[PDB]
Amino acid sequence: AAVERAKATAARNIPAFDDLPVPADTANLREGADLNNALLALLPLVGVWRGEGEGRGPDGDYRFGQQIVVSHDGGDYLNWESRSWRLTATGDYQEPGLREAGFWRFVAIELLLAHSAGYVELFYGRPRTQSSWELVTDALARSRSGVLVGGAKRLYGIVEGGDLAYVEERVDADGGLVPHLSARLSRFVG
Amino acid sequence: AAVERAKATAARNIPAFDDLPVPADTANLREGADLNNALLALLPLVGVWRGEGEGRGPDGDYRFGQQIVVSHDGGDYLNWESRSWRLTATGDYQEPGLREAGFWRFVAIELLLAHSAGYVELFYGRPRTQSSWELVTDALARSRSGVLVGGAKRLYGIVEGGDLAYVEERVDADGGLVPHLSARLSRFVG
Repeated sequence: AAVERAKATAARNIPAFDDLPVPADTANLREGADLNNALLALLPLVGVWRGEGEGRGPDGDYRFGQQIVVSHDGGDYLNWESRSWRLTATGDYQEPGLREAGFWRFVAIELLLAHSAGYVELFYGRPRTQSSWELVTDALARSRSGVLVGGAKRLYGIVEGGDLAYVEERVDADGGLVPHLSARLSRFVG
Repeated sequence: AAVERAKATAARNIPAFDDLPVPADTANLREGADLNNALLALLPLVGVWRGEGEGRGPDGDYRFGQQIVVSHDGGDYLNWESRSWRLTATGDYQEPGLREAGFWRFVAIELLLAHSAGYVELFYGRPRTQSSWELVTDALARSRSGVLVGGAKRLYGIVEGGDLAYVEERVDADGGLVPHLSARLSRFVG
């Protein structure tokens, strides 16, 4: 079953224009531009990931679904996009959730993000193993209508079976990092 | 000829996954989720734009090609991606150029960006007409390996024939805004 799943995802790639003079974005390291040497520590992230997660809100815990797309065009960065959506307690689609887009660079890890909710964020961090990474917020800036937020720590890692798991903690008013989000996503592409 | 071009681009949309519970990203206001009412001032931007531009560098002026993708998923923001590439003086593909990704919001205009070169940027501004917009940098933050840059002013507008044109100025050391980039892009989608 595990060998077949890998075969299925290895045959896929993201939808992309094939008609530009620059390389098409690829989320499958079997296709497209060579991965830049700077990025080898991040190699397991490349792909499309889909699954569900759990968050801690004002009204208790809640469920969400999510897709993360991690691609590259042969440059010294990874393209990153995450889209989430709220699920009811019973697992039904409720409404759209948060979206973010940006880039990973490795040169120490940097994650540069814009958020649809109306702020930008810079994360800095380090690999913990060949397939796990830790990042912490170093800068935040919002637009006038943007949400008010605090710094975070994100821990990402490939877990047994190949899924991408993560935990995001946020700083509380009292300065302590507390649980905020967690998710485990199955590979869909790559 | 102009009616036929509009017909050609109106029949197209961006490559996108069609299998998620959230709406597929659309760069064609004839297809997909309703455009959020907050975004009507920005409506002419939605689409895929392709063309060439000119920049001012250390060694004189240079040419580049560019694609900008402006889409939405029914939320109160536009998705934005720009990819550029250097051209030789004679118009030949030279090497990849800069990439940025983020979101426009309208609620005053906000443009929130991550840049592949290693920084995040917040722009704030205002519509000048139904089809032109002005934005100025309010925040910049870089990663350790990121490029050193200064604030900019961007002016975007739809010009006669329907092309998207823009000018980007940067602040010089002496505090003056000077020409930096300009481009005129034809609609490819929408």
